Amino acid sequence: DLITLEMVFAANLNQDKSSCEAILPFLNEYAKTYGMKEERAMAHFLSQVGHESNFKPVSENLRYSPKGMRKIFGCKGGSKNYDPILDDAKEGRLRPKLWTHESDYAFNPVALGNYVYANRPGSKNGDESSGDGYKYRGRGLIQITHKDAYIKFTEAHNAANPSDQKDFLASPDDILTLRYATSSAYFFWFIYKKSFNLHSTACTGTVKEVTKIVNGGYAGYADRLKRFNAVAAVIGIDGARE
Repeated sequence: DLITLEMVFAANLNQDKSSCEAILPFLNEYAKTYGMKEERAMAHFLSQVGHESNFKPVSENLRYSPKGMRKIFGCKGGSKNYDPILDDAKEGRLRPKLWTHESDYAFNPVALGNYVYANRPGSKNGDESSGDGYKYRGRGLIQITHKDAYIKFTEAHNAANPSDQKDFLASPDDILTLRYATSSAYFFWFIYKKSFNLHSTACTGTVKEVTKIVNGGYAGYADRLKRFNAVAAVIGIDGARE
């Protein structure tokens, strides 16, 4: 194989061996069909996937308390503008129904997701009554979210795996299976972020630079680097100081 159990276990910080064993065949199947051949890129991929997911598929949790949903989804400019003391937005309520229609959205993942992800720019989600917001919530290993990602994953997975045609608009929960969570990770890597040259950057770049593309930021940077070096060691590749 291109990916051994020891690489996956190392990317998983030597935890949950059986989760690593369960996902190993899909990891190898889709590295072949999507074209993961380069070893330094693979070490970045395993370390980024391991940090995001620990190789277990995850679905976004949209069950929030009243204050919790206001903090994360209610304020213009995001949570940085939540005033905990006032339970209010510092620079304007972006989603005012989280205040006036509190009981409709708190602890109601379907209603909340349909409201807070409605009409998101670039996302192809329709309005609150379309059901797009909850339906295309985050799923996978590196989570993909919103209608646009599920369109693009459908086309990308079918292009790379023509003998296993799927429709993740019709069946979005399949991304919670190990098989299509793994396919979606490779789609993220090679297709979804192609315009940022994620794969190229992993080939000759830095953990920090890979992290910037994957995360849109530097969240969990130190842990992603720790995982990469552990993978580099098992492979025989130079580690990374950055």
